[PDB]
Amino acid sequence: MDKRRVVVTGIGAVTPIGNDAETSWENAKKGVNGVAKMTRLNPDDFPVKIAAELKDFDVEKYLEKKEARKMDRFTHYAIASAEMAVQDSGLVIDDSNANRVGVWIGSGIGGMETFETQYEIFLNRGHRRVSPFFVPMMIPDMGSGQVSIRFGAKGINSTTVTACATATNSIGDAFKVIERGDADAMITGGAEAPITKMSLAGFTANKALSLNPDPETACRPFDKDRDGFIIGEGAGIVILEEYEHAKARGAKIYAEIVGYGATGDAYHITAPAPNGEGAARAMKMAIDDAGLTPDKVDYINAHGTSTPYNDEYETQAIKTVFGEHAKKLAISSTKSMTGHTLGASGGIEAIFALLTIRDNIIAPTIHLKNQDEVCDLDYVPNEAREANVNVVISNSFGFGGHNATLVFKRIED
Repeated sequence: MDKRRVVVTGIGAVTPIGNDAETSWENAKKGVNGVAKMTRLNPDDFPVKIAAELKDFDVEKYLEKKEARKMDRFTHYAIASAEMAVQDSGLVIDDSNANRVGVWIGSGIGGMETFETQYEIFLNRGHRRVSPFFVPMMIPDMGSGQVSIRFGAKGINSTTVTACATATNSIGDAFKVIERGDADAMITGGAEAPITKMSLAGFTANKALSLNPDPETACRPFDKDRDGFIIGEGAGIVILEEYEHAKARGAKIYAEIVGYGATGDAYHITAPAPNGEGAARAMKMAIDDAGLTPDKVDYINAHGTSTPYNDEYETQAIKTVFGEHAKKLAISSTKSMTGHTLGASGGIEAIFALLTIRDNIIAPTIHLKNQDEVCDLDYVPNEAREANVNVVISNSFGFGGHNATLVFKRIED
């Protein structure tokens, strides 16, 4: 097995700070806050009053009204992001190569809004009324299913569901498909539309969400006063592509994907393991996969949920893996701006990590005002920073004990 090299040739995203990847990243560098008073639901009806919503997203740029009604919102986001990514990549999928192009897009909770709506119909009007398209619309693999059909991609069509790590695992899994020679390109990432009444009820019952109603201070990763995550929505998709294939067609290359690590806490269903034990192993595995020593990493895009346990445990895991180098590298949580997008977070964040390499500029952790005595590394608080960044990692340490890290490196043939 001669491992193939794999590069990123296309990006696409819809996020609370932009309806395309470039606008999202331009806003990230500017420290734009995507958290605001909730509008998707009536904030009077919930203990949580804020959320990070897509602003003015227009699904009709992608789908006719008839088609869109047959898809949950999370699938709208997957479709729009995949479309922008495929277009961005310039990759042409036709009869000659369709078998070699696959799809690996995850969602953490899938079509929650559809289940709510359809269940209420069931209760009120009975079983006959339930839509023929209920099951497909709700299941988390409908992102992959619809994207495969839309672009004619006939290679592996799969979906990984790992909560917060959903998109990070999905991209790594797609990376491994190409690495072992089983595809030449993969449309991959994650998509989530979790701003629904049941989703909020659940995370609130679990005490996972900050109840701070001030959009200006609620989400503050690594801050001494952080008290829980802020829910967000969106999707991030990349086109992964075998290196020779990309070069042959003259593809633009964002970076090489070089490492994938994934481990389990085996600790608790919602609480992360003390000291970031599992997270540490995931990062170490990812850099080992890339054949890099820890000192090679320049930037970590942190899971950065803004929970008391996560941000501290993640800091501890970083110290564990990077030792003397932990204080030398730079870290940021862009969740400080996008909120926690759940399953889609790894996709959005991989894109930010990639564009950090392109622009040699690191997006800030915003709202970092009160230094935590335990979280004492360099979080690039408040303002963007110019830095020579050649190697980046992106962390997702999700509920369910799912740990995943990806490593990207500046392209050098």
